[PDB]
Amino acid sequence: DTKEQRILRYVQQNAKPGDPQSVLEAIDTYCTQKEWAMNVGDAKGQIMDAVIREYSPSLVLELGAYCGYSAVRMARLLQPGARLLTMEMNPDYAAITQQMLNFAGLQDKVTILNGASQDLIPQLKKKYDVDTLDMVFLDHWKDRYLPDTLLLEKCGLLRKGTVLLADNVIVPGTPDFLAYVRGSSSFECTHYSSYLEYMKVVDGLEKAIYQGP
Ligand SMILES: O=C(CCN1CCN(c2cccc(C(F)(F)F)c2)CC1)c1cc(O)c(O)c([N+](=O)[O-])c1
Ligand SMILES: C[S@@+](CC[C@H](N)C(=O)[O-])C[C@H]1O[C@@H](n2cnc3c(N)ncnc32)[C@H](O)[C@@H]1O
Ligand SMILES: [Mg+2]
Repeated sequence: DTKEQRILRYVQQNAKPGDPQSVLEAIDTYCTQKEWAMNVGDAKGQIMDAVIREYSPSLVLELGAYCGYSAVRMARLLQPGARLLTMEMNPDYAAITQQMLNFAGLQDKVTILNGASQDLIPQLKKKYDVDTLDMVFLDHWKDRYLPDTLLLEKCGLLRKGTVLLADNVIVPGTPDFLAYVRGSSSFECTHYSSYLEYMKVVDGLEKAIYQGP
């Protein structure tokens, strides 16, 4: 079997069904004591929680689901009627994420889009009845952060006030994206210093609020 399968099994045998909180703790425990995995983690996760609470978004778009850690993290805090759409190109990971959401009992709030962000973003308004996004969580391959941000803007998916939250702006780093948003008058950026998931290495999240053209 695979690492992702082992994590899922760990959650089923250790977490409490329908309890998003126990699911998160089960995953963090497994990754802290058995195998490192690219989940955003609890340190950065707590910062995410605080940002979600402040903005209370109704429509959130996540780029990069993996095993569903951050999706469960964000969805558990969404207000009734809110929706979370998450894109995952690896069909194997998308399957795990779906199972993770089901076990957490958050399957009704989340919709998994299986495909590459560059191919799916142009189809959001048409196929998923999306006007504009309240918040976007960037956490897929780092070289896609800038091009996908430009794609979201081109397709008119961003509006004044849309919050973009990006992971790993320090480690592994996202050079072009970070330079672009911090230098553009279209974005108001704030940096939250934290730590790389399951490690003492310093990393951080960048919050970039779209101001419009
Ligand atoms: O950190 C990485 C990748 C970087 N990598 C260096 C090695 N390191 C690690 C493990 C055990 C042990 C040791 C060592 F033995 F060196 F100590 C090192 C694991 C991590 C990372 C993090 C993310 O949040 C992402 O979204 C993301 N994406 O999307 O690609 C990538
Ligand atoms: C770090 S993992 C996401 C982990 C998740 N954010 C969490 O906090 O647990 C990044 C995911 O990006 C996804 N992937 C990479 N590039 C993608 C793209 N352009 N569109 C969709 N999925 C992509 C990968 O398949 C990978 O599972
Ligand atoms: Mg990450």
